[PDB]
Amino acid sequence: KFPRVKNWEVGSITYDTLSAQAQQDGPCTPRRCLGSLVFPPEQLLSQARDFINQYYSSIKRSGSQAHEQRLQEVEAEVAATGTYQLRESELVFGAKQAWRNAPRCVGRIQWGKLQVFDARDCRSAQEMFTYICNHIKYATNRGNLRSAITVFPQRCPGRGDFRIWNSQLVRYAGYRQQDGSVRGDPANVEITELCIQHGWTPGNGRFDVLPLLLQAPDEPPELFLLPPELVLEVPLEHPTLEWFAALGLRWYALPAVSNMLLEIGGLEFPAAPFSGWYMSTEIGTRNLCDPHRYNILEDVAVCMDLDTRTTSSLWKDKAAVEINVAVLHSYQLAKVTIVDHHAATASFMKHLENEQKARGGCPADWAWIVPPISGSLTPVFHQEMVNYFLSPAFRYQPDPW
Amino acid sequence: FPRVKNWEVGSITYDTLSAQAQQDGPCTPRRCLGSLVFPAPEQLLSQARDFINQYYSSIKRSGSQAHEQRLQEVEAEVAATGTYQLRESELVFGAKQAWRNAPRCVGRIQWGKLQVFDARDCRSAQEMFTYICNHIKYATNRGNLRSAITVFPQRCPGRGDFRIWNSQLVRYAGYRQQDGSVRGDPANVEITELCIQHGWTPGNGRFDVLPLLLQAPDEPPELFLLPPELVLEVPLEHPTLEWFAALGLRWYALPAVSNMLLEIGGLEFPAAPFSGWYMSTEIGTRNLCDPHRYNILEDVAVCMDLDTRTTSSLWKDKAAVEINVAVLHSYQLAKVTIVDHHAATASFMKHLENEQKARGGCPADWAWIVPPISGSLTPVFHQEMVNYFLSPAFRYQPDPW
Ligand code: HEM
Ligand code: HEM
Ligand SMILES: CNCc1cccc(-c2cc(C)cc(N)n2)c1
Ligand SMILES: CNCc1cccc(-c2cc(C)cc(N)n2)c1
Ligand SMILES: C[C@H](O)[C@H](O)[C@H]1CNc2nc(N)[nH]c(=O)c2N1
Ligand SMILES: C[C@H](O)[C@H](O)[C@H]1CNc2nc(N)[nH]c(=O)c2N1
Ligand SMILES: [Cl-]
Ligand SMILES: [Cl-]
Ligand SMILES: [Gd]
Ligand SMILES: [Gd]
Ligand SMILES: [Zn+2]
Repeated sequence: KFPRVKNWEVGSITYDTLSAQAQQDGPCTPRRCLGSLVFPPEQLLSQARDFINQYYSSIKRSGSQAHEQRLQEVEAEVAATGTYQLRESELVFGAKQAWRNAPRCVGRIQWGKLQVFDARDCRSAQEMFTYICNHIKYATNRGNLRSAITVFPQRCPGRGDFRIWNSQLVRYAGYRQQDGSVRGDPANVEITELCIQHGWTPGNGRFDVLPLLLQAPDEPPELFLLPPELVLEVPLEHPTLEWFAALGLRWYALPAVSNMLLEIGGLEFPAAPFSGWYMSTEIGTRNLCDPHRYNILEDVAVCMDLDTRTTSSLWKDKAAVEINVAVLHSYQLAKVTIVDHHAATASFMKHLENEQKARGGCPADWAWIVPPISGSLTPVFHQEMVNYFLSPAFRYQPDPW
Repeated sequence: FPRVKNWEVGSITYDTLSAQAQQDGPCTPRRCLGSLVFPAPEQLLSQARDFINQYYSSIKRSGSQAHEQRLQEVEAEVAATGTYQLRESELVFGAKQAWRNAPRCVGRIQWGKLQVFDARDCRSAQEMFTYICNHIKYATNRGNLRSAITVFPQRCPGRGDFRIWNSQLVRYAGYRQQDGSVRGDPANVEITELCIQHGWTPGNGRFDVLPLLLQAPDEPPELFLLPPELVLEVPLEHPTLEWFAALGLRWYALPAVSNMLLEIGGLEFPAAPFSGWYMSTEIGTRNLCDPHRYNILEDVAVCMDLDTRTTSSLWKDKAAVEINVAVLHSYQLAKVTIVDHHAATASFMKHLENEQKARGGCPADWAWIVPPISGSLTPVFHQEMVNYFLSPAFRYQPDPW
C-alpha cells in the first residue's frame, strides 16, 4: 500500500508514504487512468483543524502552547461566524505549502522562497489593481525575478467573489479577421473578446498586452490598463541567426497565474495570483510553437532554410531547439530570470530527494514535469512519480462568467 | 464516460470503450501511478466467453450458428481438459487484437497488417529456434520490414512454459568492464551474463549481437547463435556530420520483443515474439542517449563543438536531434523501414480516430505514446488519453531466471 517508486537512470527505489494523506479524490480508477487530462456547512472545520496541525508540526510545535490555543480560536471563529481568518503566518505557511504541493509545478525546489503579499483587506477593483501592480513590480524587480503571491480576501456567502478574469496578469491579445483566423495569441481570443466587449481599444499587432479585467464582489468588472513601464518584456533574438530579431517576436518577463483558487485550511481565495519566473520551454516551445498558439515553427524553419518537405528531416525539431535558444539567449541578455528545462528538471530531482527526506514523497504529475522538448534528456523523464492531491493546494476554478 | 479533449484543435470525444476495461490497473482515486513502468476454471471461462464473443463480433456473425457451438465447445473442453485450444483464425484475430489493445504502442495504425505464424505445434528448443529464424527472416525482408508474430505453445497444466529468455530477439551484449563500467548495452548485462553462464563465448565489442536463450518446457534454457546474415544491422552515419561514422555506432533493423506474454481468451502464450519496425526515437534518443544506455550524447555534443559547459546552450537538445537525424538517414540509406516520431504520432492520431468510430475509444498510455524528444511538437502531446487494460493483450511476465 506504499507505492514503490523507481528511477530508471540510477536504479534507486523509494516509497511514497506521503501519498497516504491524499484528500481530494483524483480522476483515476483501477479501471482507467486519466492522468493525462488537464482539467479532470461545518465541513470547513475538518480542513481547518488539519491545516493548523500541519503548521505547528512544521514549526516543531506539536501538542503545546499556541497549538491547542489556535485550535480553540478557530473552533470559536467558525462557531460564531461560520468561517475563519488566517493568522498572517499561517496564510504564509499555506501559500508556501500549496506551491510545495502543486504536482504539475516543476520549480518547487524554490517553494520555501516565496513572498506573500496580504490583500485580505481588499475592497473594489481599483484596490486589487494597485495590489496587483505592487506584486508585478515587486515580482518583476527589474528582471531579477522574485516569486510572489498576492492573496485577496477569502470567500463568504452572500458576497460576490474576488476574481481576476485573465488567466495571467500578462497576456497577449488575440484578434480575429474577415476569415476567423487570429493575429496575436489564440489562447486569449476569448478574454481578448471580453476586454473589447468591456470597452478597450484593440491594437493592431501580434504582441499587444491585454488590459486586466478585475472584478470586485457582487460587481461587474472594470477594465485596467497596466502601466507599460510595468510590463517587462524581452524582445526575442537569436545569438547567431541574425534574422530571428526581424521576426519581431517578444514574450513577457513575469509568469503570473491569475485564475487559480488558493485553498488553505478550507478557506477558498478565488483571487490569489502567484508568479515566479519562466522556464524557457514554456515560452519557446509551448507558447511560440504549439499549433494553436503562436505556431511559429514553420516560419522559423523557412528562415533557417530547413527542409520542411519531409518530416524525417526533423526540421520541426531543429527549428524548435533554436526558438528555445533564442528565448534563453534573449532573457539572459535582458537579464531577466529564466531557467532552461535541463537546469529546471535537475533541480526538481534535487527537490524530489529533499521531499523524500522531509515528507517521504512528493506529488508529481509526470506528464507536466517532463518538459515539452527533449523529455528523456532530462532526468525527471526516467523518474517514476506519484500523483495525488494534498492540502493546501492551488485548484482550478470555473471561469467567472 | 471519460471525456477526452484534443487541445490542438478543440476536439472532444468520450471514451466509452474504457467501460469494458476488464483487468485492473494501478491507479486509484487517491493516487495516480500512470508513470510507473511496471504497474480457477470459471474465470478462464468468462475470459474465453468474452474473447469468443469478440471474435464472432469481428466476423460479423455475432450470435450466429458457429457462435453458440464455440461457447459450448470451449466450456465442454474447459470442463474436460481444464483448458481449450484456439482455432487458427481465432488465433490470428487474438494476436491482431492484442496489438490493437497495447496501450503503449504508437505504431498501432498497423494493427491489422500483422503476419501470424502459428508455432503452437513447436516441440523443442531446437524447433523453436527454427521458427524464430524464419520469423526474423520473414520480418526483416531485406529491410522492407513486415510486422509479424510467432505464437509458441500456450501455457497448459502439466508442462512448463516455452520461454525466450532474451527480452528481444536482437540485443547487444553488455559486458561489465574491468573498471566497473559496461561495454555495449548496459540494459543487457543480465542476459549477457546468463548467456555466458550457459556457455556462450563472449565477445568484447560494443555491438555484439546476443545469442538466444530458448527454454523448452521443463528444460534448462538452450543457447542458439543467430546466423550473422539473419541479423540485418544498420551502420550509423550522419548526412552532414562525416565524423559521425567514426563513432562505429550500429543498430539492428528488427525490433522483436520476445519476453512478453500474449493473452487470448484466458489462454496464456508465454513465448510469442512480435516484431514491427523501429520509430527512430527509440534508437536515436532512448537507446543511444539514455544516461544508462549507450550514453553518447556528450560525446556527440563535444564532437559537434557545442558548448557542453552550460545547459542553457541546449547542447543536449542539439546533439540529440542530430543523433536522431543520423538514425533516420542511416536507415533510409540502408533501405530499412523506419518511421520518425512526427510521422508515427500523426498516424497514431489517425488510429485514435479510426478507433473512436470503431470501438468508442482506444487505450493509450500518454507517457509512452508521446515521443521522448519534441513531445509537444507532435500531435499526440495535445491529445488527452484514457489508459486501461483490454484483452487480448500483451502483458509483462517475470523473467524465468
Ligand atoms: C520560481 C520558479 C517557477 C518555475 C520555473 C515554475 C514552472 C512551472 C511550470 C513549467 C509549470 C507547468 C505549467 C504549464 O506548462 O502550463 C508550472 C505549474 C504550476 N506552478 Fe510553478 N513555477 C515556478 C514558481 C511557482 C510559484 C511561486 C507558484 C505558486 C506559489 C507555482 C505554482 C504552480 C502551479 C499551481 C502550477 C500548476 C498550474 C496548472 O496546472 O495550470 N509555481 N510551474
Ligand atoms: C509496425 C510498426 C511498430 C511501431 C512503429 C511500434 C512502435 C512502438 C513504440 C515506439 C513502442 C514504445 C517502446 C519504447 O518506447 O520502449 C511500442 C511498444 C509496444 N508495442 Fe509497438 N510498434 C510497432 C509494432 C508492433 C507490433 C507488430 C506489436 C505486436 C504484434 C506491437 C506491440 C507493442 C507492445 C506490446 C508494446 C509495449 C511493450 C512494452 O510495454 O515494453 N508493436 N511500440
Ligand atoms: C505555458 N505555461 C502556461 C502556464 C500555466 C500555469 C502556470 C504557469 C507558470 C506559473 C508560474 C508561477 C511559473 C511558471 N514558470 N509558469 C504557466
Ligand atoms: C526503445 N525501444 C525498446 C522497446 C520496448 C518495447 C517494445 C518495443 C518495440 C516493439 C515493436 C514490435 C516495435 C517497436 N518499434 N518497438 C521497443
Ligand atoms: C493532453 C495533455 O495532457 C496536455 O496537452 C498536457 C500535457 N502536459 C503538459 N505539461 C505542461 N507543463 N503544460 C501543459 O499544458 C501540458 N499539457
Ligand atoms: C519513469 C518513466 O515512466 C519511464 O522512463 C517511461 C516514460 N515513458 C516512456 N515511454 C516510452 N515510449 N518508452 C519508455 O521506455 C518510457 N519510459
Ligand atoms: Cl505562459
Ligand atoms: Cl529497442
Ligand atoms: Gd536566405
Ligand atoms: Gd560536414
Ligand atoms: Zn492514473
